[PDB]
Amino acid sequence: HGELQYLGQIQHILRCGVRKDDRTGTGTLSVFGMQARYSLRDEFPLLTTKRVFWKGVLEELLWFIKGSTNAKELSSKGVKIWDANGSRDFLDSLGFSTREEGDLGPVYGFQWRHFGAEYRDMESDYSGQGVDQLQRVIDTIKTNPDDRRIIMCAWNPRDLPLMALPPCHALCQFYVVNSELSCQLYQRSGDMGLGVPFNIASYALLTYMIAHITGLKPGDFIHTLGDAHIYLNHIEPLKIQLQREPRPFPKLRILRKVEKIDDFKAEDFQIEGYNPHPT
Amino acid sequence: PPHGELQYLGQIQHILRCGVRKDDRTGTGTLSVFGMQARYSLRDEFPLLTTKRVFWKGVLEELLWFIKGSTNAKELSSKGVKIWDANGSRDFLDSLGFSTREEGDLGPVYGFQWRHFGAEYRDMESDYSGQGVDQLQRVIDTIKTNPDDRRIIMCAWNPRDLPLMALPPCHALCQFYVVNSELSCQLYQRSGDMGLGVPFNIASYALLTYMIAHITGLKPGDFIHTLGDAHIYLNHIEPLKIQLQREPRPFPKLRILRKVEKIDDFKAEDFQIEGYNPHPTIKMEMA
Repeated sequence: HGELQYLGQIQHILRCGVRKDDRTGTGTLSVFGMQARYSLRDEFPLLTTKRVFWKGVLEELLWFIKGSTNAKELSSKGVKIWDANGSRDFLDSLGFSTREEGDLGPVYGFQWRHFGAEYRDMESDYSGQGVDQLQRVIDTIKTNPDDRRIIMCAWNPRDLPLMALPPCHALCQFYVVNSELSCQLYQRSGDMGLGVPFNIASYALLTYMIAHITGLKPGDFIHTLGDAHIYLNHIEPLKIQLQREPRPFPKLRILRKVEKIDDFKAEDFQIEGYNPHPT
Repeated sequence: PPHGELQYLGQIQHILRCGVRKDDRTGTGTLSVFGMQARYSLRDEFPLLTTKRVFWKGVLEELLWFIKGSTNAKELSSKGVKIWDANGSRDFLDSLGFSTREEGDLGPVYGFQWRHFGAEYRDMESDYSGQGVDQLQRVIDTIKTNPDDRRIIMCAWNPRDLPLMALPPCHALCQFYVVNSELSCQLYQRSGDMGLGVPFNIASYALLTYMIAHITGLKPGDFIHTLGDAHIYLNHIEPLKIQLQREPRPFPKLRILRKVEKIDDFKAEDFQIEGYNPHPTIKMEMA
């Protein structure tokens, strides 16, 4: 049962993780290198032992797909998760005094749609500039499913100093066999308590989107971590969470036939039979 | 405490039982699993595989070649290591539409990406001094000044440069990690030839980790090997069946023979493999 991998990873960090401080100095238990496999066949891995912010997951992903790098554009949809990184104060602390509030720099949206183009600001038109990794991935899946190079890469060493934050999700790779689309994520840093459930849901959702566009069935999502960590103030709550028995995973329904990845709207998606334990 | 090499052998076993038929660019066909991970300890042992002799000289010369930033197959060939030659030949370069390119010029491959990520590639002989991001040195620097950092990444995967490369890199990126004065490394390898590539691949990044650990005054920790498309070629099944029958010998040690200050200063003679006891080399073909 898929959720047990996530719970197993939490268990492994609690027993075997080492004390390690972070950028803030708040401190973590930490393991380097982990891998879980979540099936996507007739099930969607939205974690049940604690409710995941589904709306956040879906809006953030649509925001990525539009190529936006404007925190305000996601904030308008009710999803505040990138606001603090776009605030006047946070931007100033990075030496970006000339930058408009909300401008996160060349993050996910830009990298996925315009890798290697020259970043100016969040409002600039980038049409036909840089590599549209998202579409090349869709195209390669359609014309040459056997290809071992189906990669979308958010890690851009040249652009790192211009970003409000360097991406947690360095890259993902897709794979096709037996009409099934699988995806593997390389996530360099994982907050196991707060980030990871949301992170698992994002890339599972991305895979469902691309599978729908390409006429394939969802296969596996493979979650690979670098620095897998639990914050010390999360140990006691997570101990409570480990006690709960997972309910069956919900399903994800895609409510109409959609032709291009850019056409997906939030209302196209329905989470069915989601039954989480209280927060 | 079981032998590290058993993971590699376990992965081969898993692909044989559970892998699915999947064709490649050549159409030769593979058994294939997507997503695997092994952990090889580097503490007083070096994971040079014993059930089949690994081309150690190749491993070491290739890595020094990367570190110099070279993208010239001829420069590695001169060291007795032919592994990149076919990808640099007039014929192979022409088949990719690179008719104007000098023989040996592999495009913006590992060396260029590690030392000059994001610079404009011209040719293999061009001077790239102070152009692009020197990922290799930034990694060394970050390890020294801020070991807790979760962004110690060296990335070879450059979407803008892909169409200019003779081959897109198998090793998309690696990440480093420090705790308790131990340096660990994880490799994201998008495609793995389990029979011919993987043992060599494991040895490269283990060696890289030993190099950086030496430069930074740290001890080797773990090497974490993550695979995308992990595959065995069909003409390798029978030879690998022979290999699975062998019992691993203890892993050799790697000695670094003098104190070395900067990663560029390493020479081949600085390195000694001690107590390596491989079984006789097995016969396999190629793509």
